[PDB]
Amino acid sequence: PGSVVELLGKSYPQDDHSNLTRKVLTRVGRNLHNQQHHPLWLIKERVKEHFYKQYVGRFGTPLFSVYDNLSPVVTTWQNFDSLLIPADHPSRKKGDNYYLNRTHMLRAHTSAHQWDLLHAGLDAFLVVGDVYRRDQIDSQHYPIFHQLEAVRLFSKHELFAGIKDGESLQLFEQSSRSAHKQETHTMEAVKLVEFDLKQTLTRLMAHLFGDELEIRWVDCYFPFTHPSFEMEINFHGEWLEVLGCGVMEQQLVNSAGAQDRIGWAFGLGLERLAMILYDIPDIRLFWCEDERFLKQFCVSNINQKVKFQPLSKYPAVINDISFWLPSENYAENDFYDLVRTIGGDLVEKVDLIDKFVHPKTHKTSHCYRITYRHMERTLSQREVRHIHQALQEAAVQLLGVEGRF
Ligand SMILES: N[C@@H](Cc1cccc(O)c1)C(=O)O
Repeated sequence: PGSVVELLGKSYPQDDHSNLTRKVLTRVGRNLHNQQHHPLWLIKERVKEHFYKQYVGRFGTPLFSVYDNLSPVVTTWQNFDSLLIPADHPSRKKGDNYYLNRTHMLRAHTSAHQWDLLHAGLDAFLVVGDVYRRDQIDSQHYPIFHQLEAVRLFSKHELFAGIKDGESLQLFEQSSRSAHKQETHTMEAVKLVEFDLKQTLTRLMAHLFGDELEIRWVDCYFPFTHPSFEMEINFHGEWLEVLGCGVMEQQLVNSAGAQDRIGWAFGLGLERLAMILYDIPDIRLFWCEDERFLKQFCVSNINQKVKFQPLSKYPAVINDISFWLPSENYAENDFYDLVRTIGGDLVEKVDLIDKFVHPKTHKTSHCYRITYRHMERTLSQREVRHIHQALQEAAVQLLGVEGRF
């Protein structure tokens, strides 16, 4: 680690929270979602088209202003507080986030920009960006991914525009929160906003995958919406969630300066959708510069349905690695970072196969299985060996583990 961190021309005093690895710094600024012909970019464009064309189609729909080049550096106030996330909420753990320090971090979700954009008076906007999270390692997790956010506000008169005695209906009231609504909302209002959310997302999803796909709404919870849903798509026989969404917490919308609006919001994972839409097997492919992959996304128009042709799958080399955790100083995600650093994209997955306490010493023992498998070629036993030992050493030097091997 170190003393100061310097990012995009700015300086961050380091502290008890800071945990940014250099490997990750190097991805910042890369902006794949603004990269012409990259699948993430393509999805972004297609989503953008849907809203503009949905903005011409009907007098209802507003203009969504699009922000796809905001800096991923934000304050914990933006990323958490402004979205009502309690101080003790697990999503804040040092072990799950990349903190430049106590006050700044790499945003963990594009929702970190809602308050700012809404405070700026906006009513409908999209945000698209690289987000950052310390998580596990497998073909479906990567420390960096991309999200597309959408917020849409409604005025009273707009929401109830199409009815008889309309203006006698309201957005607000003071009842109690239930499973179906916030305390300061009318069920009349919540029902129409929720309908609008689902319909938009459904039309959109249907734009992207045609009238073929199986979706389902799932009731869930987020501190910044209520009610909230995850939308799942069935793919390869499994219900995968591809987005979060719901009716915006009114205190959020009020603290931004629009106490007269009711809104929905959603956040969708670009990679997660891309992998389903194009049958892309491993998240790592988004970052490889192999033409066998990238070329397949060069199309004349963003609607020219691409036919993703899987690359060959190469053989893996598997190596276990065990060791003793420092005396109460350790995070599983610490190790996964070290594996990202040393093994880079050579690593396909890391499983924590074994854990146990030694009676005599009270020390704890972790054993992990590392699957080395390169997306573009056969890995030689020799190269894996070297990498694996380097990992072994590094583990000891940096993580203060005792090489049990
Ligand atoms: N920010 C959440 C997804 C989400 C949920 C609800 C509303 C949003 O606008 C976005 C996440 O990253 O998981």
